[PDB]
Formats: sequence, C-alpha cells, structure tokens
Amino acid sequence: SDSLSFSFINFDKDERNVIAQGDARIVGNNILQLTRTDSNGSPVKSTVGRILYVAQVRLWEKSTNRVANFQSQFSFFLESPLSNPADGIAFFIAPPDTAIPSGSAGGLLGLFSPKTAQNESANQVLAVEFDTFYAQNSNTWDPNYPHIGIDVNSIKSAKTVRWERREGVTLNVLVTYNPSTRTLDVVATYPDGQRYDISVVVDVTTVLPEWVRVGFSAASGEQFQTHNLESWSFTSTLLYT
Amino acid sequence: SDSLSFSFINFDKDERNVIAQGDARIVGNNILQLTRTDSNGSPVKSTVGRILYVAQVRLWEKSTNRVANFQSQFSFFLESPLSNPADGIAFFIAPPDTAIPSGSAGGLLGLFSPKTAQNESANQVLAVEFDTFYAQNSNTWDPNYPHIGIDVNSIKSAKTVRWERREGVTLNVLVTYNPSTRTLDVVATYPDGQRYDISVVVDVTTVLPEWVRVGFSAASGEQFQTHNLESWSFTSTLLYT
Ligand SMILES: CO[C@H]1O[C@H](CO)[C@@H](O)[C@H](O[C@H]2O[C@H](CO)[C@@H](O)[C@H](O)[C@@H]2O)[C@@H]1O
Ligand SMILES: CO[C@H]1O[C@H](CO)[C@@H](O)[C@H](O[C@H]2O[C@H](CO)[C@@H](O)[C@H](O)[C@@H]2O)[C@@H]1O
Ligand SMILES: *[C@@H]1O[C@H](CO)[C@@H](O)[C@H](O)[C@H]1NC(C)=O
Ligand SMILES: *[C@@H]1O[C@H](CO)[C@@H](O)[C@H](O)[C@H]1NC(C)=O
Ligand SMILES: [Ca+2]
Ligand SMILES: [Ca+2]
Ligand SMILES: [Mn+2]
Ligand SMILES: [Mn+2]
Ligand code: NA
Ligand code: NA
Ligand code: NA
Ligand code: NA
Ligand code: NA
Ligand code: NA
Repeated sequence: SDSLSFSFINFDKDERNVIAQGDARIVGNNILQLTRTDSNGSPVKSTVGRILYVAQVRLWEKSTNRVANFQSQFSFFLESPLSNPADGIAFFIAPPDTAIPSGSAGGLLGLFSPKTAQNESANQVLAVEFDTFYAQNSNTWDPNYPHIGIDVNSIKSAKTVRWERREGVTLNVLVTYNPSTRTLDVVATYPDGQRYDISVVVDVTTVLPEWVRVGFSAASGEQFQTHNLESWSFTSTLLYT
Repeated sequence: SDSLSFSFINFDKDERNVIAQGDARIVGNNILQLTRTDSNGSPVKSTVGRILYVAQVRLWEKSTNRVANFQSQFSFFLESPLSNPADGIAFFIAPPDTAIPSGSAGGLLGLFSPKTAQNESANQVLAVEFDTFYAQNSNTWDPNYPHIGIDVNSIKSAKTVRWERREGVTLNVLVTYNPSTRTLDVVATYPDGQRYDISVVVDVTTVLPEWVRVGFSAASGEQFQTHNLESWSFTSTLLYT
C-alpha cells in the first residue's frame, strides 16, 4: 500500500469504510455526530465517540527508509448551551487496533488513559486537538484558554495556539505532514477568514508504528457539547527520504 | 464514501488492504501471483486466484442520480511452457461479497458460472480480460485469436481487439470509465510501444450494484500459465449527472 486517499463530502448512514467506536453515529442529515446525544439531539455527559477509516495507512517503512506525507482536510462544528462546553474534537493517528481507552470520557478526549496520559513512552497517538475546556484545577496539562494543539504521545500538547470557539460555526482545517522537514502543520479557518496556525517538528517513525489507522475522536465529561464532523478528505503517499 | 484512490508500486507480503481469494499469493519478490504453481514455480492445471481491494467503492447512487468515474492502471506478465497457455487475467468489478464461482477454473476466468456465463440477467460483473486461450470447440464464446475484451455480465465480450501474447513480457494497461459519455476505454502497451485499444458504451448503473469491490482474477483449466500482477493504482470519484 504505497498510497491511499478518500473523501467524504458528507456521511452516509450505510457507509462501509468507517470503523465507528463508542457513541459515534451518522445522523439522518449526513453529519458524523461523535459524542452521544439524547433523543432531542441535546449533548450528554460522559461520552466518547471515534471513527477510523477502514483501510490501513503505511506511514513509514524501515526496510526502504520511506516515510509518508499526508494531508487531512476536514470541517466540524460544536454546539452547547453551556458557558464552559467540553471537551473537544481531535484528528488522530494510532495503531490499527486502537480502541477507546478506559477513563478517556472527558479531558483525555477519547485518546488517553489517566495513569499514562502524560507519559510519552506509554502511548502511540499523534493528534491535532480543538480543545474547548481548560479549567486549571482539572485539565492541568492545558494552557488557560481554548486552544488548538498538536499532541505527540501525550495529552499535554507539544505546541498550542490560542483559539476562539464559535457556537454552531463550522471550522475548516488542513493538517499536513512533510516528511522531508518532519513538520506537522495545522491551518484552521472560520467563514469570516479568521485563521489559526500551529506546527511542530515531529519524526513520525519514533511516535507511531509502520502501519496506522487515521480518524477522529471526541469526548465530553462533566461538561458537554456536540462534536459534529461535516466532511473529511485524506491522502497519504510513501516517499523516499 | 465519495472517492477512493490507492496504489501498489509492488506488493507487500504483509499487505493489510487486499482480500485474497483462491490461490492468490504475494511472492518474496513482491509480485502478486494469482494462479497456483508447484514447488518449482511451474504453473499447474485447475486453479483460480483473485484479489479485491478491501475498501468498497460507491459506484453510483440511485436516489441522487450520481455515478462515479474510475481509472485503473496496472502491469502484468504471463509465463508458460505450453504452446496453448491458458486462461487469462482480468481486471474486474463486482458486488462487495463476490466470491469465486464454482466451475470458473478455466475459460470462465474465475468470474462466471458455466450455466449462466452468457446470460447477462444472471450476473453482476464488469471486466477487462486478457485472454490467451480461444479453442473454438471449448471457449466457443471467444474470437479465434488471443484478445483483450470488455465483459459486461457475460464471458462473451461486448467488444474485443486482437492481441498478441508475449511470453514473460510486461503489459501496461489503463482502464477508464467516463460516466458523462458512459464510455469504458482500455489502452494497453508493450515495452516496444505496441498498443491495443478497445472501448464500449456501458451504463454501469444497469450492470452493477451501488456498492462494489474492484480487483483482479485469473484462472487456468487444463492448459496453464502463471498470471503475475506487478503493480496497480486505482481511483474513483462519485459525481452528479
Ligand atoms: C464542572 O466540571 C468541572 O468541575 C468538576 C468538579 O471539580 C470536575 O470533576 C470536572 O472534570 C470533569 O469534566 C471535565 C469537563 O467535561 C473533563 O475535562 C474532566 O476530564 C472531568 O471529566 C470539571 O473540571
Ligand atoms: C486440452 O485441453 C482442451 O481440450 C479439453 C478436452 O476437449 C478441454 O476440456 C479443455 O477445456 C478446459 O481447459 C481450457 C484451457 O485451460 C479451459 O479454457 C476450459 O474452460 C476447460 O477448463 C481444453 O479445451
Ligand atoms: C512511563 O511508561 C513506561 C512504559 O509503559 C513505564 O515503564 C514507566 O514506568 C512510566 N513512567 C512513569 C513516570 O510513569
Ligand atoms: C437467464 O437468467 C435469468 C435470471 O437468473 C433466468 O430467469 C433465465 O431463465 C435465464 N435465461 C436463459 C437461461 O436463457
Ligand atoms: Ca482540555
Ligand atoms: Ca478464453
Ligand atoms: Mn488541550
Ligand atoms: Mn475471451
Ligand atoms: Na492503500
Ligand atoms: Na445533535
Ligand atoms: Na478496508
Ligand atoms: Na487512543
Ligand atoms: Na512464471
Ligand atoms: Na457460444
């Protein structure tokens, strides 16, 4: 598998190529609703939902010293009646058998377990998070404001940028990885043009195994909001260093 | 799933995204060998092997009047000690649960059943075949020469072009479907530039279900040859009519 690409303009309730985990489901109006809702569509507490694309990605190959580039383009929106809505949505990459960890319904975003969430040697997760909940006596690892972060085997982001959450508004995101510069970059844009950029140097060959799956995760703990993925397109190609 | 693309520059023995059927196997030299060989690598009688890509393709959608384009580019070579090597290799599209039919190890190319092989209403197969065996008292449906054919729910090709088999030589093939003209085109070239073209008008929405898998099939009956797929790339995008 030297390359893979796919796109979802919207989401099909009869989709065949998506592994859904936890509370994730595709709605009648073709939106991927990651976190659980009640029967009126209102967000609920203590929920994780994730999706992965079914086909595995060859992220790198040691025998040929190849590493893949990738791009992930997606749009999402969040809704909540709360002044401190939680917890957030993330694009992520993990081993193919990745499953929702225990204790992840909350600030761990469905991605980490409490005992190991800040121990990089215990994890294999690369993620780009949109984090709306940052209370300093609880999400102690966060900066004290809403933020976009790049997470490298830890819920404490390697780097963040201050972000503004906008109730019901769709954010457009492009995540790219350049293996020649080992740079993971993120550009997020709201409809009025407000832009957010964050990037880190990261060697994926030390973070993740050779074969991975890619997808999204979201969670709510005591505070809550819906996490709605509208669309997603992904591409990856193995390249020589 | 609104688009899918993938590429195999060669074949990984540890590939994750290929469904292998029958005798198909990936060699230590990264070649997909569709038909069975003995302990010395010599081709044998009465064998079928097929592969499908794991991710399903949405080829069309009735309720929205969408139909997908597709392109499939691939290379293969055939080897045999026989004067009448058989039976051939085909790129094919079929329902996602497609399995090797009984009686298909021979001129039916792993694609059709003997009692229904020329009854279009009984089948759901679109294929581009490279057919090396054409004995008129046996493969009665074939022209009396080696040929490339487009098969629309029948082993009797809707159209063929005369072809020359070249022992051990790689043929490079591009198959494309244009939904706006309903045209399926095939262009095949040998390394010296010798070219073969064949095309048909076919409405895939009357041939195949909305979701399909794509792949290759090969078979040998009483006469035999190896069928070696070297590389394959595919793309499909679902579009409005
Ligand atoms: C009001 O909720 C805040 O205060 C509570 C009492 O101290 C905390 O338990 C609570 O933490 C949980 O919810 C948050 C927000 O969903 C989540 O990030 C965290 O991991 C816990 O699940 C929160 O700080
Ligand atoms: C010597 O093989 C030829 O003659 C036999 C007796 O007439 C046929 O049975 C035989 O047909 C089988 O093999 C061919 C070639 O592999 C295959 O195309 C066909 O479907 C049968 O399996 C062949 O004509
Ligand atoms: C971090 O994780 C490693 C690997 O699982 C473990 O051996 C180590 O004890 C952990 N360290 C801390 C400080 O928790
Ligand atoms: C062709 O197949 C159809 C559908 O399976 C069947 O009803 C019909 O009898 C067949 N026609 C033949 C064998 O001539
Ligand atoms: Ca947080
Ligand atoms: Ca034949
Ligand atoms: Mn954070
Ligand atoms: Mn034929
Ligand atoms: Na692939
Ligand atoms: Na909702
Ligand atoms: Na798959
Ligand atoms: Na995880
Ligand atoms: Na051979
Ligand atoms: Na006939």
